Amino acid sequence: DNEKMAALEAKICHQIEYYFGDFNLPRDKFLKEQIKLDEGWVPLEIMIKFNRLNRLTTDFNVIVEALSKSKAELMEISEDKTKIRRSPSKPLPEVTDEYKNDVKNRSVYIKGFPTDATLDDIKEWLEDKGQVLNIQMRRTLHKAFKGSIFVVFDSIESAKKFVETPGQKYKETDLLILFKDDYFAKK
RNA sequence: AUAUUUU
Repeated sequence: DNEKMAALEAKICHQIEYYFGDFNLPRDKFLKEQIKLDEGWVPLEIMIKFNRLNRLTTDFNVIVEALSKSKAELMEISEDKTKIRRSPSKPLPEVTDEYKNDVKNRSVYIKGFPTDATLDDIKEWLEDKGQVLNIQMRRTLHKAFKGSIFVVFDSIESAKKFVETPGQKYKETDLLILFKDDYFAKK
């Protein structure tokens, strides 16, 4: 049972580390604004408004507990424990031609998921194919899931491996997997 | 409707 508490805390850490991570932060208008207010610090009162974290827990003490154990050590907790921020010692990487070129080469296109599949279904299916840093579910202008996604792996090596494996299926349904740039070339 | 939500 104590195991479940560890699991919840590992998920809380992962979710918050995603919001403040290299992939999401540079594209997060709302969050980039909060960060400019009090030297990076964002009150837990605000953090609780984040749906995904909300679903995990809205309790400040749990969140702080979870973060204080994080292995990533990306986040910093204030003394009064009412706010958190990305460590000033882990600044965002400079987005150079090279950085972007590397990102594109680590991005994959996958088609074949059912329209009702959720980010959680997809995340679970992916925890066995390499370290994923971002999952983008492709939706219509009105937010309807198209069944296709873009995935960004931790490195071009893990992405290459994944794209190389031919017999992949989701809940025993065939899947079309290509490198993201290759997908655009065809389309 | 910045009432932005993997905010």
